[PDB]
Amino acid sequence: MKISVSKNDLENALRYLQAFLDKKDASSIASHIHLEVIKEKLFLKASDSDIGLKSYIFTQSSDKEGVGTINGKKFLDIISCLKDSNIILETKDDSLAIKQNKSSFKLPMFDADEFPEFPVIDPKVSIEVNAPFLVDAFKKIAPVIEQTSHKRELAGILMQFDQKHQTLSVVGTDTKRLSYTQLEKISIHSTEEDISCILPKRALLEILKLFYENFSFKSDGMLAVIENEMHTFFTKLIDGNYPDYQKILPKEYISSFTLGKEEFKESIKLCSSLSSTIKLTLEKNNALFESLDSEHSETAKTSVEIEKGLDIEKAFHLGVNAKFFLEALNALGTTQFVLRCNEPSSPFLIQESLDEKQSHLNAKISTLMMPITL
Amino acid sequence: MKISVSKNDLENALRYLQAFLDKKDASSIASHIHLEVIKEKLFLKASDSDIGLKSYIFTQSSDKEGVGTINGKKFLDIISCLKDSNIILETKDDSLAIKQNKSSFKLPMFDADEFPEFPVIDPKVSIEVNAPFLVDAFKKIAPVIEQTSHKRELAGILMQFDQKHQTLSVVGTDTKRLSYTQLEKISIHSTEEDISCILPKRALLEILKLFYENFSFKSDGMLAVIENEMHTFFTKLIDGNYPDYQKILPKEYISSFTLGKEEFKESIKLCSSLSSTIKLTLEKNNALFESLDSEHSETAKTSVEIEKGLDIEKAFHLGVNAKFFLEALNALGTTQFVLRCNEPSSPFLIQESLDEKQSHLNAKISTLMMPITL
Repeated sequence: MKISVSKNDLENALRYLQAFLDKKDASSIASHIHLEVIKEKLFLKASDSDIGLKSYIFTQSSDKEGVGTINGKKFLDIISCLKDSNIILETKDDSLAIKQNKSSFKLPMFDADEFPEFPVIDPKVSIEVNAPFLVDAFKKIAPVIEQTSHKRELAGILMQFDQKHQTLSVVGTDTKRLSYTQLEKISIHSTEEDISCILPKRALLEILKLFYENFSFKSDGMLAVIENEMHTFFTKLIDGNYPDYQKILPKEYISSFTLGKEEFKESIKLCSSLSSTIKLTLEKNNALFESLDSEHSETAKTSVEIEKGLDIEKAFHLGVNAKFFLEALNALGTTQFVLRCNEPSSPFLIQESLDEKQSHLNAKISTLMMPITL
Repeated sequence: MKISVSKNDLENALRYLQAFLDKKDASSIASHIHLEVIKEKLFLKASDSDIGLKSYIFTQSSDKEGVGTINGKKFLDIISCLKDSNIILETKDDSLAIKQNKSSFKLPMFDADEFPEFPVIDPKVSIEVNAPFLVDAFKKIAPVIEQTSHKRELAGILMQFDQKHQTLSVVGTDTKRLSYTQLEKISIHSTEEDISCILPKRALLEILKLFYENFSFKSDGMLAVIENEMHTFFTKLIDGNYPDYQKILPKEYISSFTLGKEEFKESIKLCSSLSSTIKLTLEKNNALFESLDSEHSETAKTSVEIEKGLDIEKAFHLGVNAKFFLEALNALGTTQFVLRCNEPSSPFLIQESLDEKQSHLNAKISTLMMPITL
């Protein structure tokens, strides 16, 4: 091959690709990016059986078309050390030459025939995402999912597509808490009325780096493929049978309290200076927070006034996990939140104020958590 | 005790003290700060046989004088979670109560009688530092000193005081490189005409966090004590007999080249994308840099034009350690540097352009390095 490219364009493409390389063993083609010049475009890809990214940039000049490979980490280290002028890339034999003015480099290429084939699917379901609601949901739900979850299907996020009712439900859970959202009025094309894709957490995190809005999401039940103008990303899906969250959501809630989000964040952070768990006491015009989990003779307490009185006769006590409660509040875009409760020994809900109100750009995440006893 | 203090004042004092606590075992008094209220001042200290800091802040109100202790990490975690209003601190029995409005905390105190005594010295040497030259020297020399240097006295920085000639020499070395500076016109008070203090690296690093200028430095040959208005710091010294750097500095240099600092930094960083060592070739109007240490079939090269010709007939080749060379340049405040050379197999010097010129505020650091062969 022989081309010249913009330094910035190349650098940016290389940064995105770093996360799809096994960088530790440079002698393996898994540490390499595959390169292919084609009619005024350079395509860069890094792939394996589980995950991959294909990107392109435009060439500033193109002289000779072809394919090749190069160590992705070294390539990026080199480029990030160069000036902002254009970079000439040119193969020699099984070596890639890189030149910019007085600076020149060589790196070994591998046999491109060993490079994994970049899959293509024939999609069973597909959507066009024209707003940030989906990545908004991914971002807000991701904290509840542990990547090394020793149970296979909880290690990922669930995308449940309802062709019939044009809804996409997004769910994450570890076993102590569960966060979900139901996205309405989503134009779903699908061969079946119901289908569920489980994205590995690792894939979820890469998706957040690559995509925001104006992308397509397609899947054949085995791989999910996401594309916009510059990128094609894919991931293997996790086998199947995500627990149905709908069955373990409580039917009713005796108590629903509208409370101050930032005051609760501040008060919970404060008590977690000495504990992981907190005792919350709600009264008509007052919220009290006490460290619960703290070591002997270490105590942390605070309270906040509640101006618009709660519908409480005397006092409601609820033991909570401080981090989970904070992360539940972190996931909300409202200044106030609703806490829904029943018995203090039973799971409780945290959601946005006016969660029922419909929006378009953003997702509204609800979180169900198990309480701590006493 | 019973006092109130400014939240910011307290927080800042606590941050400085964190580094003088063994934080991992909270059950040990080594994790605690000692507190003592005295006539409108609160003193906070953390100390051991080797190192310590004593600080104070003014009290906003004082009601009851006394002493006590508290876990430094927990104390800071609590305070950093509070609002900016004043904080009431008040003992109860062997517990410290902390209150700010609706927020209140308790932490256990230990028997203050176990707390290490904060040393005082009768100083054999003393200086007043009214400019940043000393910490400037510390900062520039610190990178060449390895803290876990398995040789005892190279693990610290040397302060050599010449009462006679009113000079303080500061030196650091690992065995491959040595950096030094001679500070002139320093008002030294001392019982002897010559004395040397070796500061442990750990102490050096804390000093950089605490002090800049307008402080005193005193020592009794065993401890060094540094004080300004707010702080008294001390460290144990390292036993003695720092190798005399003066004997291994070359007498003369055949070649002295004035070169571009930033161009050399850029060119060296560039080649170190693929190597730790670089082959430098100086010609009359050109500097060439080639990766030396790089793996087979990985090459990095660049050059820069030298407008004001060097006094070279054909070409001078010098193998260098890239990091050491960069750190040598990092230590210089000039846009140009001088490289002094002799034989390519013999140690060479890097110093500021016009190193001989005298300054007041800043230190001028020179670095002697051993070359790499071929």
